[PDB]
Amino acid sequence: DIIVDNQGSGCMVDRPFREAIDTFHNGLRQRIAKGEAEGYGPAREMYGLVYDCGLEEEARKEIKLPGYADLHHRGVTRFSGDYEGSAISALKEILETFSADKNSMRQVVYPKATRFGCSGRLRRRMDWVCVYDKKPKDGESFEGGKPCNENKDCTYYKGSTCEWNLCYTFFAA
Ligand SMILES: [Ca+2]
Repeated sequence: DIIVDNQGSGCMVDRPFREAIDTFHNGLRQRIAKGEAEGYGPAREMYGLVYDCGLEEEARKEIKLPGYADLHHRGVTRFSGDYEGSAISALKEILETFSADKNSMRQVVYPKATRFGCSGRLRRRMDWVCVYDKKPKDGESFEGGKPCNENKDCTYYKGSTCEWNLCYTFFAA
């Protein structure tokens, strides 16, 4: 399981923060796909999120003007925390805490999202948002299909590569 990057240089965020948030996201999705994440239910077709520097730049605009991403019909998640130590270890922890927000995690785990980008600002407090290309609806079922072994197994979107039992596509629009 390795990060998949598209773009660019709206990627302003230091690699370790990016990879931390991406591994948190896709680590969870891959487990849910294999039906083996305590609390998330049966196996299903799951797309990996592509890390997208364009969506990271959108996340940047959403931090400095909330409401922006909704205008472009995007999913958004937010997480913050007061902290004192190393910035990076603060974030590792915040994500743990984040991962207990049933509401937030619906966007994080939505099987039909295919790309996202996050951004953060330090104020000690850190604030992050991630922007997602697809936003679920309230009550929308996430179950469906099977975890993929080969490309044929991916059905939600055209031209998907199955890897690490996650489906990837660069064209979901
Ligand atoms: Ca393969």
